[PDB]
Amino acid sequence: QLHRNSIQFTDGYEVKEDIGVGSYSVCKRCIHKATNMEFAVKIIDKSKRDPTEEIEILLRYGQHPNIITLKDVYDDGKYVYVVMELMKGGELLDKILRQKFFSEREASAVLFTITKTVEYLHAQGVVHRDLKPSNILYVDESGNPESIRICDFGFAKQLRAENGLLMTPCYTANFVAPEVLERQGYDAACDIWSLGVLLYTMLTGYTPFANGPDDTPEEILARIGSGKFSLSGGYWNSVSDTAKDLVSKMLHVDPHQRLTAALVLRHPWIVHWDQLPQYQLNRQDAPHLVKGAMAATYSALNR
Ligand SMILES: */C(=C(/C#N)C(N)=O)c1cccc(-c2cn[nH]c2)c1
Ligand code: NA
Repeated sequence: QLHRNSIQFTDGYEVKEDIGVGSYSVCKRCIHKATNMEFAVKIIDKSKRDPTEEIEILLRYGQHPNIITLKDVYDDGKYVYVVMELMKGGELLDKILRQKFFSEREASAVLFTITKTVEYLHAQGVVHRDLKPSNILYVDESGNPESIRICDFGFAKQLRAENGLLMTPCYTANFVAPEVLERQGYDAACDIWSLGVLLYTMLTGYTPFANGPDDTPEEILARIGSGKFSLSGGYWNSVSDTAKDLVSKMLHVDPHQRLTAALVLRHPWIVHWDQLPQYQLNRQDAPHLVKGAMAATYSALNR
Protein backbone atom coordinates (compact mmCIF):
# COMPACT_ATOMS: atom_id res chain seq x y z
CA GLN A 1 0.00 0.00 0.00
CA LEU A 2 2.91 2.33 -0.70
CA HIS A 3 3.44 4.42 -2.65
CA ARG A 4 3.60 7.59 -4.75
CA ASN A 5 1.39 10.57 -5.56
CA SER A 6 1.04 14.05 -7.04
CA ILE A 7 1.81 16.03 -3.89
CA GLN A 8 5.43 16.18 -2.78
CA PHE A 9 6.76 16.63 0.76
CA THR A 10 8.39 19.92 -0.23
CA ASP A 11 5.10 21.39 -1.41
CA GLY A 12 3.56 21.11 2.06
CA TYR A 13 6.58 21.62 4.30
CA GLU A 14 9.71 23.68 4.99
CA VAL A 15 12.87 21.77 5.94
CA LYS A 16 15.16 22.87 8.78
CA GLU A 17 18.17 21.92 10.94
CA ASP A 18 19.26 18.31 11.37
CA ILE A 19 17.95 17.25 14.77
CA GLY A 20 19.74 13.91 15.18
CA VAL A 21 21.10 10.54 14.10
CA GLY A 22 21.12 8.66 11.90
CA SER A 23 22.15 5.29 10.48
CA TYR A 24 19.96 4.61 7.45
CA SER A 25 18.38 8.07 7.56
CA VAL A 26 18.33 11.66 8.85
CA CYS A 27 15.78 13.31 11.12
CA LYS A 28 15.31 17.06 10.80
CA ARG A 29 13.08 19.78 12.22
CA CYS A 30 10.47 21.10 9.81
CA ILE A 31 7.34 23.22 9.62
CA HIS A 32 3.95 22.68 8.01
CA LYS A 33 3.82 25.75 5.80
CA ALA A 34 0.03 25.96 5.98
CA THR A 35 -0.20 26.27 9.77
CA ASN A 36 3.48 27.09 10.44
CA MET A 37 3.41 24.21 12.95
CA GLU A 38 6.47 22.33 14.17
CA PHE A 39 6.99 18.68 13.26
CA ALA A 40 9.94 16.31 12.90
CA VAL A 41 10.68 14.33 9.75
CA LYS A 42 12.76 11.17 9.44
CA ILE A 43 14.13 10.82 5.92
CA ILE A 44 14.91 7.20 5.15
CA ASP A 45 16.89 6.12 2.12
CA LYS A 46 14.89 3.38 0.43
CA SER A 47 18.06 2.13 -1.24
CA LYS A 48 19.33 1.37 2.25
CA ARG A 49 16.53 0.70 4.76
CA ASP A 50 12.96 -0.39 4.14
CA PRO A 51 10.46 1.82 6.01
CA THR A 52 7.62 -0.67 5.51
CA GLU A 53 7.81 -2.47 8.87
CA GLU A 54 8.33 0.75 10.82
CA ILE A 55 5.72 2.91 9.12
CA GLU A 56 3.01 0.25 9.48
CA ILE A 57 3.67 -0.07 13.19
CA LEU A 58 3.40 3.68 13.51
CA LEU A 59 0.10 3.89 11.64
CA ARG A 60 -1.66 1.39 13.90
CA TYR A 61 0.07 1.96 17.19
CA GLY A 62 0.78 5.69 16.93
CA GLN A 63 -2.63 6.28 18.47
CA HIS A 64 -1.01 5.32 21.76
CA PRO A 65 -0.46 8.61 23.61
CA ASN A 66 2.92 7.62 24.96
CA ILE A 67 4.03 6.37 21.54
CA ILE A 68 5.48 8.84 19.04
CA THR A 69 2.53 9.84 16.87
CA LEU A 70 2.71 9.75 13.07
CA LYS A 71 1.34 12.98 11.60
CA ASP A 72 2.18 12.53 7.88
CA VAL A 73 4.39 10.91 5.20
CA TYR A 74 5.48 10.81 1.52
CA ASP A 75 7.56 8.85 -0.95
CA ASP A 76 9.26 10.91 -3.67
CA GLY A 77 10.60 7.73 -5.24
CA LYS A 78 14.07 8.22 -3.81
CA TYR A 79 13.57 8.53 -0.05
CA VAL A 80 10.63 8.20 2.33
CA TYR A 81 9.73 11.21 4.43
CA VAL A 82 8.01 10.28 7.68
CA VAL A 83 6.56 13.20 9.61
CA MET A 84 6.00 12.42 13.27
CA GLU A 85 5.54 14.73 16.26
CA LEU A 86 8.53 16.90 17.20
CA MET A 87 9.71 16.46 20.81
CA LYS A 88 10.32 19.70 22.72
CA GLY A 89 10.84 18.40 26.25
CA GLY A 90 14.15 16.91 25.12
CA GLU A 91 15.54 13.49 26.01
CA LEU A 92 13.88 11.83 29.00
CA LEU A 93 16.87 10.30 30.73
CA ASP A 94 18.95 13.42 30.12
CA LYS A 95 16.21 15.63 31.51
CA ILE A 96 15.49 13.48 34.59
CA LEU A 97 19.18 13.05 35.47
CA ARG A 98 19.62 16.80 35.84
CA GLN A 99 16.76 16.81 38.37
CA LYS A 100 18.37 17.12 41.78
CA PHE A 101 14.97 16.60 43.35
CA PHE A 102 13.58 13.32 42.08
CA SER A 103 12.07 10.55 44.18
CA GLU A 104 11.49 6.81 43.88
CA ARG A 105 7.75 7.38 43.84
CA GLU A 106 8.53 9.74 40.94
CA ALA A 107 10.82 7.34 39.07
CA SER A 108 8.19 4.64 39.57
CA ALA A 109 5.64 6.80 37.79
CA VAL A 110 7.96 7.32 34.82
CA LEU A 111 8.90 3.66 34.39
CA PHE A 112 5.32 2.56 35.00
CA THR A 113 4.14 4.70 32.11
CA ILE A 114 6.94 3.33 29.92
CA THR A 115 6.38 -0.34 30.67
CA LYS A 116 2.60 -0.07 30.40
CA THR A 117 3.34 1.21 26.90
CA VAL A 118 5.66 -1.70 26.16
CA GLU A 119 3.27 -4.30 27.60
CA TYR A 120 0.68 -3.15 25.10
CA LEU A 121 3.10 -3.54 22.21
CA HIS A 122 4.06 -6.98 23.51
CA ALA A 123 0.53 -8.43 23.42
CA GLN A 124 0.40 -7.00 19.90
CA GLY A 125 3.43 -9.04 18.84
CA VAL A 126 5.69 -6.06 18.26
CA VAL A 127 9.22 -5.54 19.53
CA HIS A 128 11.24 -2.31 19.34
CA ARG A 129 14.67 -3.91 19.45
CA ASP A 130 16.12 -0.53 20.18
CA LEU A 131 15.09 0.85 23.58
CA LYS A 132 18.23 2.87 24.39
CA PRO A 133 17.07 5.95 26.37
CA SER A 134 17.95 8.30 23.50
CA ASN A 135 14.77 6.99 21.83
CA ILE A 136 12.58 7.86 24.80
CA LEU A 137 11.91 11.60 24.71
CA TYR A 138 9.63 14.24 26.20
CA VAL A 139 7.18 15.79 23.74
CA ASP A 140 7.21 18.83 26.02
CA GLU A 141 8.74 20.14 29.23
CA SER A 142 5.52 19.59 31.17
CA GLY A 143 7.54 16.92 32.95
CA ASN A 144 4.43 14.79 33.24
CA PRO A 145 4.71 11.09 32.25
CA GLU A 146 1.90 11.73 29.74
CA SER A 147 4.44 13.72 27.74
CA ILE A 148 6.63 10.63 27.42
CA ARG A 149 7.01 9.27 23.88
CA ILE A 150 8.88 6.21 22.61
CA CYS A 151 10.49 6.97 19.26
CA ASP A 152 12.55 5.89 16.25
CA PHE A 153 10.84 2.57 15.50
CA GLY A 154 13.06 1.99 12.48
CA PHE A 155 14.52 -1.12 14.10
CA ALA A 156 11.24 -2.53 15.47
CA LYS A 157 9.42 -5.56 14.05
CA GLN A 158 5.96 -7.15 13.90
CA LEU A 159 5.28 -10.80 14.73
CA ARG A 160 4.24 -12.46 11.49
CA ALA A 161 3.40 -15.97 10.36
CA GLU A 162 5.54 -17.99 7.99
CA ASN A 163 2.58 -17.07 5.77
CA GLY A 164 3.47 -13.39 6.27
CA LEU A 165 0.41 -12.82 8.42
CA LEU A 166 -0.23 -10.57 11.39
CA MET A 167 -0.14 -12.55 14.63
CA THR A 168 -0.35 -12.12 18.39
CA PRO A 169 1.63 -14.03 21.01
CA CYS A 170 -1.77 -15.30 22.12
CA TYR A 171 -2.74 -17.03 18.94
CA THR A 172 -0.38 -19.92 18.34
CA ALA A 173 -1.48 -22.36 15.64
CA ASN A 174 -1.07 -20.35 12.42
CA PHE A 175 2.42 -21.14 11.37
CA VAL A 176 5.55 -19.09 11.94
CA ALA A 177 9.07 -20.50 11.59
CA PRO A 178 10.33 -21.86 14.94
CA GLU A 179 13.29 -19.48 15.25
CA VAL A 180 10.86 -16.55 15.18
CA LEU A 181 9.03 -17.95 18.19
CA GLU A 182 12.57 -17.69 19.56
CA ARG A 183 13.79 -14.28 18.42
CA GLN A 184 10.50 -12.70 19.50
CA GLY A 185 10.75 -14.23 22.97
CA TYR A 186 14.24 -12.76 23.21
CA ASP A 187 13.66 -9.39 21.54
CA ALA A 188 10.77 -8.96 24.01
CA ALA A 189 12.86 -9.58 27.11
CA CYS A 190 15.67 -7.71 25.38
CA ASP A 191 13.46 -4.65 25.62
CA ILE A 192 13.00 -5.45 29.30
CA TRP A 193 16.76 -5.54 29.83
CA SER A 194 17.00 -2.09 28.33
CA LEU A 195 14.33 -0.86 30.73
CA GLY A 196 16.51 -2.35 33.46
CA VAL A 197 19.30 -0.10 32.24
CA LEU A 198 17.00 2.92 32.50
CA LEU A 199 15.83 2.19 36.05
CA TYR A 200 19.37 1.40 37.18
CA THR A 201 20.68 4.61 35.67
CA MET A 202 17.71 6.54 37.04
CA LEU A 203 18.25 5.65 40.70
CA THR A 204 21.99 6.29 40.65
CA GLY A 205 23.24 8.45 37.80
CA TYR A 206 25.58 5.88 36.32
CA THR A 207 24.91 3.00 33.94
CA PRO A 208 25.55 -0.54 35.24
CA PHE A 209 27.79 -1.92 32.49
CA ALA A 210 29.84 1.17 31.61
CA ASN A 211 31.42 4.07 33.48
CA GLY A 212 32.03 6.36 30.50
CA PRO A 213 32.29 6.73 26.70
CA ASP A 214 35.88 5.46 26.81
CA ASP A 215 35.20 1.96 28.15
CA THR A 216 36.49 -0.90 26.00
CA PRO A 217 33.71 -2.75 24.17
CA GLU A 218 35.16 -6.00 25.51
CA GLU A 219 34.97 -4.87 29.11
CA ILE A 220 31.37 -3.75 28.74
CA LEU A 221 30.42 -7.00 26.99
CA ALA A 222 32.45 -8.72 29.71
CA ARG A 223 30.66 -7.05 32.62
CA ILE A 224 27.44 -8.12 30.94
CA GLY A 225 28.39 -11.73 30.30
CA SER A 226 28.32 -11.85 34.08
CA GLY A 227 25.67 -9.47 35.26
CA LYS A 228 26.05 -9.07 39.02
CA PHE A 229 25.80 -5.31 38.69
CA SER A 230 26.11 -3.89 42.21
CA LEU A 231 22.89 -2.97 44.04
CA SER A 232 24.47 -2.16 47.41
CA GLY A 233 26.51 0.77 48.68
CA GLY A 234 27.26 4.17 47.22
CA TYR A 235 24.20 5.45 45.44
CA TRP A 236 22.44 2.19 46.30
CA ASN A 237 22.30 2.81 50.07
CA SER A 238 19.35 5.12 50.55
CA VAL A 239 17.28 3.43 47.87
CA SER A 240 14.55 0.82 48.40
CA ASP A 241 14.90 -2.93 48.61
CA THR A 242 11.86 -3.25 46.36
CA ALA A 243 13.29 -1.26 43.45
CA LYS A 244 16.64 -2.97 43.97
CA ASP A 245 14.92 -6.32 43.63
CA LEU A 246 13.15 -4.95 40.56
CA VAL A 247 16.24 -3.73 38.73
CA SER A 248 17.83 -7.12 39.34
CA LYS A 249 15.27 -9.22 37.44
CA MET A 250 14.69 -6.64 34.72
CA LEU A 251 18.44 -6.80 34.21
CA HIS A 252 18.56 -10.53 34.89
CA VAL A 253 20.92 -12.33 32.52
CA ASP A 254 18.76 -15.20 31.27
CA PRO A 255 16.31 -13.84 28.70
CA HIS A 256 13.99 -16.38 30.35
CA GLN A 257 14.15 -15.93 34.13
CA ARG A 258 14.29 -12.22 33.29
CA LEU A 259 11.06 -10.30 33.73
CA THR A 260 8.32 -9.70 31.18
CA ALA A 261 6.77 -6.25 30.82
CA ALA A 262 3.53 -7.69 32.15
CA LEU A 263 5.22 -8.96 35.34
CA VAL A 264 7.19 -5.73 35.75
CA LEU A 265 3.93 -3.84 36.10
CA ARG A 266 2.83 -6.38 38.68
CA HIS A 267 5.99 -5.85 40.77
CA PRO A 268 5.11 -4.07 44.04
CA TRP A 269 7.48 -1.16 43.35
CA ILE A 270 5.27 -0.24 40.39
CA VAL A 271 1.90 -0.98 42.03
CA HIS A 272 2.76 -0.04 45.63
CA TRP A 273 4.70 3.13 44.82
CA ASP A 274 2.63 5.03 47.43
CA GLN A 275 4.76 3.28 50.07
CA LEU A 276 7.92 4.62 48.44
CA PRO A 277 10.41 7.44 49.12
CA GLN A 278 9.16 10.95 48.38
CA TYR A 279 12.67 12.29 48.99
CA GLN A 280 15.53 12.91 46.62
CA LEU A 281 18.05 10.37 45.45
CA ASN A 282 21.69 10.74 46.30
CA ARG A 283 22.89 10.30 42.73
CA GLN A 284 26.17 10.65 40.93
CA ASP A 285 25.62 13.50 38.51
CA ALA A 286 27.41 13.49 35.20
CA PRO A 287 24.48 13.64 32.79
CA HIS A 288 26.96 14.03 29.95
CA LEU A 289 29.07 11.12 31.19
CA VAL A 290 26.11 8.75 31.62
CA LYS A 291 24.95 9.61 28.10
CA GLY A 292 28.36 8.90 26.58
CA ALA A 293 28.52 5.72 28.63
CA MET A 294 25.21 4.45 27.23
CA ALA A 295 26.45 5.18 23.72
CA ALA A 296 29.56 3.11 24.46
CA THR A 297 27.26 0.42 25.83
CA TYR A 298 25.01 -0.05 22.81
CA SER A 299 27.67 0.21 20.12
CA ALA A 300 29.36 -2.73 21.85
CA LEU A 301 26.13 -4.71 21.50
CA ASN A 302 25.19 -3.87 17.92
CA ARG A 303 28.68 -3.63 16.45
C1 LIG B 1 15.58 10.45 14.07
C2 LIG B 1 16.71 9.47 14.01
C3 LIG B 1 17.19 9.17 15.39
N1 LIG B 1 17.57 8.95 16.45
C4 LIG B 1 16.22 8.21 13.38
N2 LIG B 1 17.04 7.53 12.42
O1 LIG B 1 15.12 7.77 13.68
C5 LIG B 1 15.38 11.41 15.20
C6 LIG B 1 16.43 11.87 15.92
C7 LIG B 1 16.21 12.82 17.05
C8 LIG B 1 14.94 13.23 17.35
C9 LIG B 1 13.78 12.72 16.56
C10 LIG B 1 12.40 13.16 16.87
C11 LIG B 1 11.25 12.50 16.53
N3 LIG B 1 10.18 13.26 17.00
N4 LIG B 1 10.67 14.37 17.61
C12 LIG B 1 12.05 14.35 17.55
C13 LIG B 1 13.99 11.85 15.53
NA1 NA C 1 0.97 8.84 20.33
